[PDB]
Amino acid sequence: QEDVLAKELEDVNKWGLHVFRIAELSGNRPLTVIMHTIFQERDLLKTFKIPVDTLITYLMTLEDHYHADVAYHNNIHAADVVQSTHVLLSTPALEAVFTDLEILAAIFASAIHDVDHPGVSNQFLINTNSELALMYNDSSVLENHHLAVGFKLLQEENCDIFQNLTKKQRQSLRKMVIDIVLATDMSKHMNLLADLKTMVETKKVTVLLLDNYSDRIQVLQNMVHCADLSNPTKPLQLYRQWTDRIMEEFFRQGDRERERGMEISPMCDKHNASVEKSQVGFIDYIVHPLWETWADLVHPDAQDILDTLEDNREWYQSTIP
Ligand SMILES: COc1ccc([C@H]2CNC(=O)C2)cc1OC1CCCC1
Ligand SMILES: [Mg+2]
Ligand SMILES: [Zn+2]
Repeated sequence: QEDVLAKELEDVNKWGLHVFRIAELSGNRPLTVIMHTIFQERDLLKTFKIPVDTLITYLMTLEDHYHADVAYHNNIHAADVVQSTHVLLSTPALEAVFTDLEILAAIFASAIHDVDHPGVSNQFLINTNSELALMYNDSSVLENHHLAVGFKLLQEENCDIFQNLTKKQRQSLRKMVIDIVLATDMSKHMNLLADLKTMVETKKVTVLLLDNYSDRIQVLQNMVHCADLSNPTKPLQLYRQWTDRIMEEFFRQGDRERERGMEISPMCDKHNASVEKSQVGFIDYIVHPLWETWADLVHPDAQDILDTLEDNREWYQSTIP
């Protein structure tokens, strides 16, 4: 079983990694093994003097805080976003662009980006006067929570993976991670995309030229947001599994709403839903506009990813008539 897991992990640098198989082969530890593999591949343990035992202790602890009974926003999704970010970071157009600390920040942010997710949306938490919404004043409720949990867990016994970073490095990484995870709030999508389009239009090359730090964090924010919204760009057998999972989570939220006498949110009514039309709409209005813009920034590095997205859109559309 360990040999079979080792075989699947050879594809860690490839779009379309069999992440569900890795989750099963690792004994429900996809986040831990994928993060460990990526840290080794990028030589991050040596660069930041991270003890291996500390890294594993932190990762297992973090993974434990993803909920086992939430269909989509679980440790498998975290592992997938981590691995997807890892691939985007290695795009030829961005070679030598980011510092080792910026790379560490992006991968760490991806790992913690949805930790302790309850399987319901920010709007649901707000509308139900939840403890989380009261704590966070209705603003990036989940995302603020994911960050607080991810950082707080570093303080557990033998969990501080940043113990050998300088004070300056820890301060910088903390700010970058906060800026990145907050950008995963799906209410910020339109502003994030508008800013990304402006960067494409004012692009300078010779490899992308991002001498300014404010431009670099903006690229990392969009990168992680792309990874978060990468399901429809993956091979169809993976994409369909992600669709099944998000719909299960949405339908469960709708059951909670219906039990409370609340109006059922869009796409959350199992008795009145069109999964296929909803995926086509999701791609057309959100995912394709985002990915076409990313592809333009790194042209032509992401062409195969965009082609797959387009093929998947056509497939889902073809099932409707
Ligand atoms: C695989 O699909 C999806 C994958 C990811 C998301 C993110 C944005 N909202 C979330 O809760 C997470 C939505 C999806 O589809 C939604 C729109 C159509 C139905 C669900
Ligand atoms: Mg999220
Ligand atoms: Zn996510």
